[PDB]
Amino acid sequence: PHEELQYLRQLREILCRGSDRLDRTGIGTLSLFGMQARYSLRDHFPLLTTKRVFWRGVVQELLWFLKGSTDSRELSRTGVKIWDKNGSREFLAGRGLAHRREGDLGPVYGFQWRHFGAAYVDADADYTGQGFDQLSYIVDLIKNNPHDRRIIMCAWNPADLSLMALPPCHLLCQFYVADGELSCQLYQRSGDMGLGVPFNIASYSLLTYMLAHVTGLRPGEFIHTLGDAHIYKTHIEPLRLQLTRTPRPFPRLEILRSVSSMEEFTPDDFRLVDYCPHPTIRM
Amino acid sequence: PHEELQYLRQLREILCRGSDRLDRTGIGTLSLFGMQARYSLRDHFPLLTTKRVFWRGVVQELLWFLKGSTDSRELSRTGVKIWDKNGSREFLAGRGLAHRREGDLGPVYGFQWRHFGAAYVDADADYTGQGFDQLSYIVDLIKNNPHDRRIIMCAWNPADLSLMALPPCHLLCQFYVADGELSCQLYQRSGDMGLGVPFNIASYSLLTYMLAHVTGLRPGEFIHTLGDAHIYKTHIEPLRLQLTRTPRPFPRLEILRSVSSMEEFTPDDFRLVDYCPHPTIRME
Repeated sequence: PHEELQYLRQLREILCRGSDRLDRTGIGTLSLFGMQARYSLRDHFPLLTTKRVFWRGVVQELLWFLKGSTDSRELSRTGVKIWDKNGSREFLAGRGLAHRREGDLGPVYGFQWRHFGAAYVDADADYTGQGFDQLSYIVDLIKNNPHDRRIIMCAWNPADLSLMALPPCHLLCQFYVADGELSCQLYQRSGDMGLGVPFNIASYSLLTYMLAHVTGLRPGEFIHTLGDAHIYKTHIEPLRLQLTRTPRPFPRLEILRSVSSMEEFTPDDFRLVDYCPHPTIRM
Repeated sequence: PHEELQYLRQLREILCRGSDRLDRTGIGTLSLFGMQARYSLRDHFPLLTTKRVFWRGVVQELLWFLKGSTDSRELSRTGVKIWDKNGSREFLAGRGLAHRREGDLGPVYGFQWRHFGAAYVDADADYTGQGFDQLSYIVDLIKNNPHDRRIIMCAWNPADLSLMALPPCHLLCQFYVADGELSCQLYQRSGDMGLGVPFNIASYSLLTYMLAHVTGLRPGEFIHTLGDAHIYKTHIEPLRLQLTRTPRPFPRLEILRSVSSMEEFTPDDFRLVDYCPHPTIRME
């Protein structure tokens, strides 16, 4: 069976028996708690096909985080605008962080991944040698102690939450090596099933391809674990449309160059082969 | 189907198609990566029955960590010795922590839960007001913002790993409120299927009962998610024995008085009703 049917079955389950809840800000969702799906990375790349996923954004966003940036303006300069709302002075003001220049997202993914536990100043500060470099940590383990059970990169630092533009939805990823293959499990505390989750699956599957490439392994499996899996009520109609569509064969992902470090990738290193999605769906 | 069959199925799957791998310890395991099981908490308590689980240790250990302790001697004094080997001066020296007094585990669960991000000194230091109190954080959300999607307690701080007697296997728990019920998901990076996982299920199910009680909710479900789920090769024969056993109906758990704060529970407050397990299975 097509692995995309896991995601579609998750949508169906939430629509059928999801709890209807309002939060303190007055917005309603349907949700279920606790889900898991598995996507093979071996012969294909799991970029969903029942709608067109924003691959250009997936790639630029991940490279942006990997270099430790917390500046939405540097992502925006690449042509990808998905963090620009969160980096705006008016958004930051709304957060209670008015003391900032446009673009300064606070200690979000890039900072946590490369400098966990360091003292955040701003998005222009030099944090070289400060904090715990989780990316270097996991690359070393995959290379030199691949069977280790602590190959973890974590983005959740509760002491830093009040400084973040947004708290991370992707709390941590764990990696696993067996029989020459690298697998990844993501724990996602909150899954916006309509707008986010297809993009999220692509992000961590890409991360796994990159890590496998750098470490001389082949991609194995991506295990997607969800906490609060939800559908915003305004997304139900477009998702009803999506659910009428039959999945097409997943594309393949090729890496065009020998790359020795997780920091040396560029967007043009990635060749996506035979991606033929159904049309974009605006949620 | 009896919910304990999930755990037994996971054992069978690991034995059948688990990867045979050695660690840096040289000790071999069979393992699989990525599992999930669900245990209802509404009408029973999922204390496993195909072997006798150490309930008294479950209760004492959880209460010890909730109060923020990192002192294995404080647990030992209650009569529960499960952390004594890790808190011994011998083990700690083996870890490169030879300056520690006996019992000083470093910034393990108790410290992370109550003082995340604070600078660890030793097990005797007063950390009042230091770090992020995640226990107070989640209790406040469950009470006042129950549909929030950030009800999380996390024990993984990579910056503190070198100071810990042992790295935590239980990385985080997330809570969820619906229909007057409190549910919990545990992300466990490493599951010792033989010695640890039945005990682990009980720990976080108990935590969920306690939280539900303090916040005026009923317990819902416990969702157990595993990363590296493994069987130690020295555990193969005792687990093959366990697999020949049929689960008995789960016990029930009663809380015997009104408790208004997580820090106020004592082991006196819990009554396990109709626990009828198969005999204890010892494992190396």
